[PDB]
Amino acid sequence: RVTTVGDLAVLEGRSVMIPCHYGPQYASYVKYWCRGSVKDLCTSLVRSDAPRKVVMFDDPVQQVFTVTMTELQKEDSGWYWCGVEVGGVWSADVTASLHINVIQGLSVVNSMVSGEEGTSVTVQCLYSQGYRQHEKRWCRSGDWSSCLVTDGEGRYEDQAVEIRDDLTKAFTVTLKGLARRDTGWYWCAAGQQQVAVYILVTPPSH
Repeated sequence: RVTTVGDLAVLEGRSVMIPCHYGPQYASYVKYWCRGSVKDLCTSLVRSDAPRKVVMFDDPVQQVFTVTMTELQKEDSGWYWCGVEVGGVWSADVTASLHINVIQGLSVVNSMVSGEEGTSVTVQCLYSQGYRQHEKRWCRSGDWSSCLVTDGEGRYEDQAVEIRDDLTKAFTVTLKGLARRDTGWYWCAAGQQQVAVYILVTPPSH
């Protein structure tokens, strides 16, 4: 038995850390990480016996080997396999697949953010590598003229809203003091890509 996580979606430029868990029989065998939709036609990318891009760490005591793939590119999308190198065992017992979809655009940590009127909330907008140099914007849905846009230093600030772009992976939008009219749909956006975020402002408490 070899098992791993379910299919993944990751923004271009980010890394993944994949556990390949295996049964206690397989502690002593070489572990490998394979790419291809068809196990019998796959290409080995890294092995646990390599002499001393992708990193492998087999931990027999925890009965898992961990595969790290860094700086993923869109062309890295596809099927991958955890494998144990052992002869004379059913291939299904010593391999496990998963699909990695490397995406270009934006995503959001939490697409529903709520807070009491008069308090502050933060939205964390994530973006893939191709948007590092784009101005970032926060817009109210339905209102083109409402966008608040970062400057050349990745910054926007007025009385109500601050945007801080870390210039590599994410920009945060801080709504500094919610009013109940702020409830509704918004966009994190860069270039022609966007991700929807809902803000729910709840009543002030006694």
